[PDB]
Amino acid sequence: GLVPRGSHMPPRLQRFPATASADEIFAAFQEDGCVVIEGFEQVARFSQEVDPAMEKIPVEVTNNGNSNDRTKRFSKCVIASPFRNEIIESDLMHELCDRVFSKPGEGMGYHFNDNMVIEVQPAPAQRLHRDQELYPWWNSMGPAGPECLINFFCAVTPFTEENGATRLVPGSHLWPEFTQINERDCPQFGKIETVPAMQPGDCYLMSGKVIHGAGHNTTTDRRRALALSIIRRELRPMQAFSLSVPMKLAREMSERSQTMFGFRSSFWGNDGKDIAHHLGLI
Amino acid sequence: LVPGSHMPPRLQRFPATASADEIFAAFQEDGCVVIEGFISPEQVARFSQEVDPAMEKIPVEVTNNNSNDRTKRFSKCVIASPTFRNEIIESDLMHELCDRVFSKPGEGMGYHFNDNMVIEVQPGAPAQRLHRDQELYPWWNSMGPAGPECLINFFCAVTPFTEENGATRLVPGSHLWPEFTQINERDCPQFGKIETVPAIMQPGDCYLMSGKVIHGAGHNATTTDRRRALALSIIRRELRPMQAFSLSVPMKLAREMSERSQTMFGFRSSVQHCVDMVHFWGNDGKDIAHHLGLI
Ligand SMILES: C=C1[C@@]2(C)C[C@H]3[C@]4(C)CCC(=O)OC(C)(C)[C@H]4CC[C@]3(C)[C@]1(C(=O)OC)C(=O)[C@@](C)(O)C2=O
Ligand SMILES: O=C(O)CCC(=O)C(=O)O
Ligand SMILES: O=C(O)CCC(=O)C(=O)O
Ligand SMILES: [Fe+3]
Ligand SMILES: [Fe+3]
Repeated sequence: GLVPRGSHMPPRLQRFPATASADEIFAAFQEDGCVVIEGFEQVARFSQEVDPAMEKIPVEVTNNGNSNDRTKRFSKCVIASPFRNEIIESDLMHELCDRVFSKPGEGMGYHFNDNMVIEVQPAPAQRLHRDQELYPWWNSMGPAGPECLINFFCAVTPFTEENGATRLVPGSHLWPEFTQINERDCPQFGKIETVPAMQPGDCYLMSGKVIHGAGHNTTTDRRRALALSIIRRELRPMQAFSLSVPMKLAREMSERSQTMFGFRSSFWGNDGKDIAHHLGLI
Repeated sequence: LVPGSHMPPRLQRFPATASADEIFAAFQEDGCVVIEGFISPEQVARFSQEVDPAMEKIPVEVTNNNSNDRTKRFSKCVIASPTFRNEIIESDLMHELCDRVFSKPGEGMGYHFNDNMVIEVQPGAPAQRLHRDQELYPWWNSMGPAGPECLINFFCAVTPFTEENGATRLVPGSHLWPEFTQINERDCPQFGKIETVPAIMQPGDCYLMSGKVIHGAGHNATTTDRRRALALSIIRRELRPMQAFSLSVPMKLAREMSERSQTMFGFRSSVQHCVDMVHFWGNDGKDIAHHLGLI
């Protein structure tokens, strides 16, 4: 008795506590392409730390169909928030990444693509898209292809259906053909059943194959999010973290986090040697 | 020609003064093309000389094995060779050809360096296993010949490439087979039945090869011939390089690069359009070359 008996049931979107087993969350990730992780205070210290840089972002009102139309985005999160000390060291984050990406005896098969705070000003709904469209050939491999990208999308201010929270399409990672989602390329355009995604500090772990998009935003609510995009070791990051994150901060990171930001190798080597030698990190 | 004698596969040859369009058409037909005089004889000789000290401090590895040993590999070419960083990577024919492969309309350079590797095959080095270079990106074969290009290689003769000294063995038109598998006994049904052809080249000649082309370094059946090559490996802007050039190449040398050379090594971003635009390998909305100081 989850929907009134006889009702059409909407797409399934499982929810796990931040204390749940990694293999339990992972089976739900494979089943639907996305899961919620409730509980993934630290969220408050972070928002306050990033709030000044947020305030120095002017808003554009363009009615252009762009993703910048009344949506604020900021990436220098390691520079701006002592995040770089607590948030990225989730032993469950790595627990999941290592199940999605790593192979036995290659160590870490993953690293960071971006660390982005997204704040939808009260803004047209984002176009529906797969994240893996960032690597434009991936869709051509269809649902049999390997994962390139997963996203720990974390709520900062709460996610109402009013402030424009992300609308996810669970199960779109198993559709036979992966297309652009528009009226010309997507036969299912307009019949696509979305499910809106949430309280601060909770994260939904989404595959790069799942259709989704930010909805329309209210009068007062700036709905703020924090995206942890993590990609295959073989793919290139959107952010050049090891060129803009200062060496002072890289020295305080763990071996595994230096790898996530490319201050360390596992690809991205230095003539047969780990790049961390030449940088002075033993 | 040969005498009813079987005729081995055709590897096309062009001079470096041929138009990029004629070379590219042959590249598309066959997946590989020789560009003669890709580098001048005087440039190759100066490059060979400028890296030779580094090439002499590299110990030859000999092992008890089928593991691509007795092959020196050196990648600090920008640091060690002014002829390389000031002249070789500024080949316009190289960039002309890279655009025809990689660059989408209105998104700038679609490509950057994966590696710059001197490969010196020692006397007696065993032959390499037949392989496609895009096996580096393990999912790529699964898109088969319809797939987009992962990488191309400008593989230049620094010293002569002969059949005896281990010039690369190529399989022209293997970029067009219907199934791309690893080349082993379990997965490849033509295993042991694959016809190769060597890349016979003088110094400064190069071949240009798709990642979809099966190939392998031959066996060096000489006693005194160290067969040297310079591999300029070039990948799509969305793929990760094997060398972290922006972290080991010094900024002194970065400031003396053209903007397109800076982009090749990750000292500068390229802008991909998806509705939306995004500087790839950027800095929170801006080109990374601002924070690095390159303007
Ligand atoms: C330009 C855009 C790209 C190409 C990349 C994308 C991306 C890195 C990719 C999806 C992912 O996995 O991670 C996150 C959530 C961090 C996003 C963050 C936002 C941007 C930078 C982007 C944008 O801001 O447009 C001006 C978009 O909104 C979007 C979805 O259209 C894109 O595909
Ligand atoms: O802003 C959101 O809620 C979704 C983020 C997203 O999908 C993107 O920008 O890529
Ligand atoms: O050295 C050669 O001729 C071939 C080298 C090669 O193909 C490789 O190392 O990938
Ligand atoms: Fe998205
Ligand atoms: Fe090769």
